[PDB]
Amino acid sequence: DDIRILMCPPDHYDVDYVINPWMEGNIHKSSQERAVEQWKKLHQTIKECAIVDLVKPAKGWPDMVFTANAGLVLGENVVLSRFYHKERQGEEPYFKAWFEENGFTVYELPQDLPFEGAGDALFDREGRWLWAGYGFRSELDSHPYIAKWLDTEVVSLRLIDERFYHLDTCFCPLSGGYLLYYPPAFDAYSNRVIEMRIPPEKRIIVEELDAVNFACNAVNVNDIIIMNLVSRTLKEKLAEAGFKVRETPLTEFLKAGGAAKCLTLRVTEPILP
Ligand SMILES: NCCC[C@H](N)C(=O)O
Repeated sequence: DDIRILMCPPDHYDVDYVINPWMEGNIHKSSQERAVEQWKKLHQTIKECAIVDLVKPAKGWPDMVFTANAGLVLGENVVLSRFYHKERQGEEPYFKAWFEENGFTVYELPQDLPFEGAGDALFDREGRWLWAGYGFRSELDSHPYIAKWLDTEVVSLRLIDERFYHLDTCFCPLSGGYLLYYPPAFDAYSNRVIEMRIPPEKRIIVEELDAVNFACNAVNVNDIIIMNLVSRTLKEKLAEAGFKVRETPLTEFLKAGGAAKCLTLRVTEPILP
């Protein structure tokens, strides 16, 4: 029914540490005023397509803007993220409070078992299974917990490129059976697993030039796809598949290694038969 997306404004946003390669050399290189403008434009674009809910940002946790990593939602349930890095672990109580205040039933992993939420685990849009990344942030051993808690098949995919350290930076299930992804971010076995399930006519394969601009980090609502700047080649492939592309600049967030999809969490994920 209704589609609702959770975002968190950049009131306290900065690059203060280095926990992925995009952040290297970028400490205090973000413009907070430009980040506000970019986030506001993204917020407006998303709000034209879905309801947007907000969680108040916490000072001292600049990556809280990246709500995709708050947890993994299905129905009335959420698996709360347990961050790999101490630099984001302080976001956990704030996200937990939002989920509890908004009526979700929260599952929590053991403190020593990292898992970084929808940013690292994305449902097939027909609900057939959950694609779950591992290799840099989420632990493979977390996947059976998610499978049981959410009663879903989990298809584990191994990330091999430190630039593409969250599943959502290189992999984006879309409506209509389509999958937008960057194959070199995955090992050979994981590519074979993807290929077994998604036939060639449903694959929208990005090249490295688009991948490094976070083309796969896209927000898809129905036939609309929202992302950072991408090539005309990719835009034409998406248009041929039936999608309406909306671009909005996110350079200040790429300095932290995230883009449009990372700045969002779809909190209405229906359970489908
Ligand atoms: N999904 C984007 C998260 C970006 C953040 N700086 C991190 O390294 O977790």
